[PDB]
Amino acid sequence: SMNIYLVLDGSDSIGASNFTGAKKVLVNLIEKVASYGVKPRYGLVTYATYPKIWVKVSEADSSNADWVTKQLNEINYEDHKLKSGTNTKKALQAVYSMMSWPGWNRTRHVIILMTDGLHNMGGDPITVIDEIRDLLYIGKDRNPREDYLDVYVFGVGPLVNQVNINALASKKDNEQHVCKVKDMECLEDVFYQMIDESQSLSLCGMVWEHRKGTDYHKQPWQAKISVIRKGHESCMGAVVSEYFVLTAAHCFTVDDKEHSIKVSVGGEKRDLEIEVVLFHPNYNINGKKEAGIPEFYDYDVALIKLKNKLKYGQTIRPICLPCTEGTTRALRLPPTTTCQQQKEELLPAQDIKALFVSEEEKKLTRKEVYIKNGDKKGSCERDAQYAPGYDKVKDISEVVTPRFLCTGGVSPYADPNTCRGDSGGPLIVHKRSRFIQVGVISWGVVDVCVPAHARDFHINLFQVLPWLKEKLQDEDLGFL
Ligand SMILES: *P(=O)(OC(C)C)OC(C)C
Ligand SMILES: [Mg+2]
Ligand code: NA
Ligand code: NA
Ligand code: NA
Ligand code: NA
Ligand code: NA
Ligand code: NA
Repeated sequence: SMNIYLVLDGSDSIGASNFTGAKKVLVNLIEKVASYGVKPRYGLVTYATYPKIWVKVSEADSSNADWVTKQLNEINYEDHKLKSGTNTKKALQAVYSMMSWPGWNRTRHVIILMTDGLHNMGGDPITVIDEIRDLLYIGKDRNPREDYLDVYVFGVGPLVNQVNINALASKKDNEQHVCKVKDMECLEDVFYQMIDESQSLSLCGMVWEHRKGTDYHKQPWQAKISVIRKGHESCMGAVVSEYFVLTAAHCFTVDDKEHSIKVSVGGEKRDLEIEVVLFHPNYNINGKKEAGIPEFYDYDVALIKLKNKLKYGQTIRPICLPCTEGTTRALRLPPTTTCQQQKEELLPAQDIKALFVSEEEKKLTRKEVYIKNGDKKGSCERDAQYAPGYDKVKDISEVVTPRFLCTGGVSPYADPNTCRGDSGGPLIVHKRSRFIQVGVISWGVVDVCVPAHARDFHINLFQVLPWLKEKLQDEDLGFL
């Protein structure tokens, strides 16, 4: 159990712009905390001469991040009256009241005060902190229970009194509880002191975003694949579970032997050994030559089962898959959500903002593109005609089957195009600070490694769910 008390100074010394800026920090915090699957009870207070309580931890809705965010958004600087005064002592007493009891010992408390440190009214605020610690029985039995309280102070503005701010903040070894708001490094650090990573390792679509993170931290699901032959092939893939990596079928051949295939994840020097490669039963690169289709990429998906079971860390995590319980929670949706609903949410009828990862000279970069899934779709699909060996395809809708997603082009924006090596990589949708794989990079219209018809086609994972559900039925992924 965890309660987070947002206390924001709204007196004269703060000002409209910075008061707004302060809310932003709080809005981002609420958002980042929620993305970790954590649901604390929130307290929202503003203050000047007196405090104004906008949210109390006891309200049922206090634990609904969307609601609390809404409230915080509706707060207007001018809403708080009597700005001539600043009584931080009182503001803290309003927090006290929320903790006051007219399983208490198992609830953690985090106070986040945003002020410039200049209280010109009331007594010394430290008093209330003392009262609070007393109330929570902290620092009594040398069982201290120091872990149950955290007082963070975010100094707002240019004219801050560092002494007072330092005075109220918690004082814990190896930790920082004071941060100037303009300092983003400090604010970033606070977050990781507040939330326990360990509790979110089993979460799909998670990313450690800290500034010190590497390429593997930023793309934890990313898996590089090598095939030694003839020419050596290179492909990307995604970790979907501790035993499986999802990729493109055309990256292999029934002639490639298990041992000639190696997988690399998490920025590790070593390579991994696979047990077997599972191609989608319907994949047949030669099944449409007669219809004028040399290479046929319908159902171009494959699941590589590793010999050894992976362990999730900050450099190795699974990505979320369509229509699973992981995606529902990642999307913060009720347990009654359907596959169809997830689809309407992840893939709406329009230009969908998505991304894919590409290796650019040792470094992994994110390539933002748009999925033409609206009235601009059909147009994107037709461009397939300009593809090598497709100039005589009877009906083009025969190559661009109902399994493909279409990206690339000049509108709505100049999308970048996949390069040789990206095949098999995940086509992702970023929502609620989480990452959802909606496709598998399959093939492109043009080799741009540009023309308005340089398009890229991906396998819509929604169109192969029966297969995924079947092959991953034991990976504890909870498909719907
Ligand atoms: P993929 O790596 O990349 C295309 C989709 C551009 O293609 C095979 C030849 C590896
Ligand atoms: Mg003031
Ligand atoms: Na709401
Ligand atoms: Na003690
Ligand atoms: Na950990
Ligand atoms: Na480490
Ligand atoms: Na669920
Ligand atoms: Na669909």
